[PDB]
Amino acid sequence: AMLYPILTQSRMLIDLSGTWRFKLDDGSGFEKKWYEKTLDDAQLMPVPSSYNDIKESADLRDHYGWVFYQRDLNIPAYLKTQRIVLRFAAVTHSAKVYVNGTLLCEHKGGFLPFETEIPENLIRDENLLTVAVDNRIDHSTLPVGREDESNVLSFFPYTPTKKQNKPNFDFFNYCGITRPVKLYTTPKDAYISDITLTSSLENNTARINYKIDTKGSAHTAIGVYTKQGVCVAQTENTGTEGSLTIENAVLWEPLKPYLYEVKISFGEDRYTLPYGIRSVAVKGNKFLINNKPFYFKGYGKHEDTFPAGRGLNMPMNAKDISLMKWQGANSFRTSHYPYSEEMMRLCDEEGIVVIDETTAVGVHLNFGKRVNTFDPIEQGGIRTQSHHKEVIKDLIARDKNHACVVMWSIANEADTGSKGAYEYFKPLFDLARELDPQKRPCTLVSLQMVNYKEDCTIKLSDVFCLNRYYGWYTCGADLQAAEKMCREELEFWNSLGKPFMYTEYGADTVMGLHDTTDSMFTEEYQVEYYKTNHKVTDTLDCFIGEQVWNFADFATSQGLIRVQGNKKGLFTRDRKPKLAAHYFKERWSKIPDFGYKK
Amino acid sequence: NAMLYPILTQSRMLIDLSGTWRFKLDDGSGFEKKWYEKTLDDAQLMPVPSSYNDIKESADLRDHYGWVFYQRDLNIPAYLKTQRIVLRFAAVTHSAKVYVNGTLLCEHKGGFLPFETEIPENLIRDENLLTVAVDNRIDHSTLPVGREDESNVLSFFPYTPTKKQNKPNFDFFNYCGITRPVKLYTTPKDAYISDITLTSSLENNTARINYKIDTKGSAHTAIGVYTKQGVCVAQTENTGTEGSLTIENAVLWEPLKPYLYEVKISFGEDRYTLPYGIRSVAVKGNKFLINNKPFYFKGYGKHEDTFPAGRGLNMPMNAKDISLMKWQGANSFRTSHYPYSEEMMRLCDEEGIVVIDETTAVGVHLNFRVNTFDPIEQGGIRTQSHHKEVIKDLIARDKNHACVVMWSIANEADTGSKGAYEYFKPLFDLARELDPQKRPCTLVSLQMVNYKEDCTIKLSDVFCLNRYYGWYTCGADLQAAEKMCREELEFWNSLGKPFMYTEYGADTVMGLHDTTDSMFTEEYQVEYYKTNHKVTDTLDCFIGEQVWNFADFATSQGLIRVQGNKKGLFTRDRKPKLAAHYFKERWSKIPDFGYK
Ligand SMILES: O=C(O)c1cn(C2CC2)c2cc(N3C=CN([C@@H]4O[C@H](C(=O)O)[C@@H](O)[C@H](O)[C@H]4O)CC3)c(F)cc2c1=O
Ligand SMILES: O=C(O)c1cn(C2CC2)c2cc(N3C=CN([C@@H]4O[C@H](C(=O)O)[C@@H](O)[C@H](O)[C@H]4O)CC3)c(F)cc2c1=O
Repeated sequence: AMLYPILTQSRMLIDLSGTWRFKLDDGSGFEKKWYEKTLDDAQLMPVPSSYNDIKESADLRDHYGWVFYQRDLNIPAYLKTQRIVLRFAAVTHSAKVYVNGTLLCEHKGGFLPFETEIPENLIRDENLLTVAVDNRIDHSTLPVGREDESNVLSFFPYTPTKKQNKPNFDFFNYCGITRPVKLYTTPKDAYISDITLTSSLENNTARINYKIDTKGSAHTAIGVYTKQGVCVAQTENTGTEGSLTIENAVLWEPLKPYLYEVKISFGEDRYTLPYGIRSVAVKGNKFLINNKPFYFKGYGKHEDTFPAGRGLNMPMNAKDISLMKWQGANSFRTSHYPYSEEMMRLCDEEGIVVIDETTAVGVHLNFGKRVNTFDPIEQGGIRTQSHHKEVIKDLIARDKNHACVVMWSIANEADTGSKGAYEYFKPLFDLARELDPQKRPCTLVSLQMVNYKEDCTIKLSDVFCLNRYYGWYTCGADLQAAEKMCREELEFWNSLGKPFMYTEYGADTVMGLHDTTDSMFTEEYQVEYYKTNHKVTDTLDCFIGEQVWNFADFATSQGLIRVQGNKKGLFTRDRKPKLAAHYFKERWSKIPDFGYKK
Repeated sequence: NAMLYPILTQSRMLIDLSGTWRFKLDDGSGFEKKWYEKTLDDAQLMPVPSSYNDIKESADLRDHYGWVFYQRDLNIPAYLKTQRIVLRFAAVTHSAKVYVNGTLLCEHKGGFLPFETEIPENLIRDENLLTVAVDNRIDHSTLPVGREDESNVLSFFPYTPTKKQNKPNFDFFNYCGITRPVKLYTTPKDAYISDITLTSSLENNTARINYKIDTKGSAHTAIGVYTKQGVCVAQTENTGTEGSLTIENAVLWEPLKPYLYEVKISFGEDRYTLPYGIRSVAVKGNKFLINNKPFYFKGYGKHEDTFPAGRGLNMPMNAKDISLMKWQGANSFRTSHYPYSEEMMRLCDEEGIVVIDETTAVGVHLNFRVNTFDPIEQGGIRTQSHHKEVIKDLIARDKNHACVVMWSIANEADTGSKGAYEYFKPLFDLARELDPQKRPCTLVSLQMVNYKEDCTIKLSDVFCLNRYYGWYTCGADLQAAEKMCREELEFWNSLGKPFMYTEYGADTVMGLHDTTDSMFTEEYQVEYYKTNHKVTDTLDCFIGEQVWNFADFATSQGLIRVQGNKKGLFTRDRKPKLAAHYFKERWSKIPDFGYK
């Protein structure tokens, strides 16, 4: 369980972000136990941030292995009366946390939070907090790294100077303490550890079913307040499970959010949770939000800004939401990893719909004998399923109460058209459906493949989410051919009668390149590419959404097809609109959020 | 007045209140209707810390005139009330009124320096609302100065504006809001440290730290000095308020080779740790001496300016900017044209970057017929009183920084006109009185036809010149620029005191090129700098070069501003122009010490 740390009448919240000490591992940092003493001959590194782009050093940017972060932690002794917790919102990719040279916890997985109590007996007058951070990726990590020194994106072979991470995905491997580190407290004896809300609409009355997980013995009380502060439901001494009702409930709607304040108390412990009331259901070829047929308009994003890389950037989060409202979007996907809680909470407050995605990109070993992706671990297949289950558990545990989250994406462009794929994914879908109290739709995001009718998403998903590049990776500069090949395939998907959508489609576009005559990489070609795709999708009644690749240009590994990163953004990396951004502002201004295809 | 940087200690809580706050533009009725007494209704959400102007896509927000209201909930543990509870605002631009529940706690004027207020415990209810009203208006009484007609500082045909707008008397965009973090911190109620003053004495081959510890209440004082590894190298218990400690084996703080001791102070239960670099600064003859060695400034005037936060604290960019300056071979910058965040100052102490620390005094000029320094009752500028408070507050905040080597009293005031000396004499006197280290003081000189009457000559320890030979004069005639540059700078050189460029540059749009001198091109920017250097490299009293600017930055709109000021060596997103590589090469051949 992972409630978002907040300041309450019972909970201290102390942010440890700022300038920390930082040192690259030279192969001896664990042997010489650097975590037992002040880091020596070190740099300084801002926290939170990815550390790859902060300096000017290729050796820093392309480091392979561990680094050590460290700061002093001199906390008031008064807090020893409370329970003291160190919360790491995200550390990419794996972490070992030491206080005063004692290992307190380890974590695997770069994009979900973890915490540990500091034992009171470990706290001195002055303390050292050391975080060791591993950036290595392989066939057992999510995201998947290649183990063969080849590039996912050479014409003549060469021996690399140093060993480097080789991503099996198309985005730069930004690592470090990506999101805030905070110290918080709760009472020692009795405290709230999790909160689970679900809702049901009976005419204009909402029934909110709650389960409040707690530690210790005390009495649980829950209260529901309007934005303006009026109590509208209250029940006392309810224990763990229970329900309550709101008369004339204001529903949470895309672009028209409404959040109630849910105040929980358990003994001395107090926690407030914002909560929007809304329903999600797939019915026929319809994606129903509040029982109305939704049409997705938006993007796959990345958490990517300069110079922090993947690091939390709160002004840019507000800027990006403001740009999506300017453009007329209503939704995005968290490609390809869970985003910060601060973004998710802002989406709840601003009314932006989210497809929440796990970290499972690169689950594909065929993107001295040939190997199948989903062969036995013994026979060389991918080793990600056990961690994949943990990521699903933790993602839903973190984000289950968000009104903005309407669909879970189990993986991006895994090898779903090969043998064994169904056997790998069926337990993960079953896991997602078992653990989400709201029972939201589940999808996997489908790689473009020649044997698309063989994609196991057909057996598993509530919505078929397709990544397709008709006019870019195929039919490049032949948009007539693109239109015919797009129609041939999408008519197949449309004939299945279930809702389907684009979760990626686009064309690399360098701002400032132009031509009136179709030419790839120009601003005009981006627009023509999209016009050609919309000629097809606009005629298909099961096509219920368009999310472009990408919201904005972002950093990737180096390669002959990556023009200083991925250039498929509608916006540049500094959020400036290309021609196609204005095209979509016009297009989305004429398409309603509901009832476009009714 | 005393403004210790808030830190987490054994006796002090530190609660950061940054995040998403509610935000509402005032419509003229915000105070009349007492908006601060309830939740803001029909409000937006705004990140804190940040400037608010560029977060949305609204021109009316960006160009808003007057007040806005920020607000958040503040539900804190009651056991905090056993401590002294303090609300610290690191910066609110330009003026603030702070309310807790219905109650006005404080009001502040000056948009770039911290202020704080105790929260009386009788006011803290179970649930609390914190409201901050922020005024963005500028006039002849604010620093920085706003114009009080419809004039733009940057028009061919006259027109009536749709709405009233601030008219800056300065070349940067009027970014406003809760610029820097808002934090809640605590100290012991009954005995606590209010200020710490440290100075260094290097005479007789013996390095000593002199301390003076300001307290409230009655208790015993102790001070210890610790190396970076944590070895105690001097300590004394039950000490007086003032005293000295000898540091054997002292390592000096040097430009690009920082060393910071940790100075831990105890007073009763209170504990405060202050990083401290030991170094000397002095002007002797025509030399700027750091640790008794002749320094040559290499660097920039900067701005706090990033997209989309505007003036807002951006700590990843701070670290990126220092990395770029070390990559380029710079050793210094000036806080143009306002105090920067404490986070930047502290990072500069850590990284060995030398800082010229400047007040908010830009626009002190009414004639870019009433003269600037006429009597206030005849229309003269009305800033002198606030100018003293800013100097007091700036020195109180930054006095212990080793990186700060020089105070800049104003940028481009009307210092060649009648009355300037009398306006500035008390301010120089004040800065010298208040700085325990007695660092050099200057004002940054506007380019001016009667430069021999610049009152900087009568006041300043270092003459700091803003000159644009080859841009605002002699544009595209660099041979004439060289001659005009040499004529004036030989005058300055003949005075025998240290002098330097604090600004020089040429607007340069990345991607515009020409092998033949053409303004706005990347090549012209290089040639502009080559021409100036042809002259400055021959003048033995010229002890420093700070370009205008480190990076492109936002300004008001006008016919000569190409989406802001384009004189950066880097772009707004920190990419090097041709001239940035030119300077990396040049500054790699110029030593920090002993160039001239
Ligand atoms: O996708 C990859 O990996 C490779 C791709 N291409 C493509 C043709 C670009 C390679 C080409 C190779 N030839 C290399 C040099 N030729 C000269 O070079 C100029 C240029 O290419 O700039 C042309 O303009 C000149 O006309 C021509 O004389 C071109 C072709 C090659 F050896 C390897 C690759 C790859 O490995
Ligand atoms: O349209 C024109 O003809 C002129 C226009 N302007 C104004 C800026 C519109 C002039 C301004 C002059 N001063 C104004 C600012 N001083 C420093 O210059 C930087 C910069 O301007 O780049 C600013 O950013 C720094 O903050 C500031 O310290 C330089 C001297 C001048 F001498 C001549 C002109 C013109 O001639």
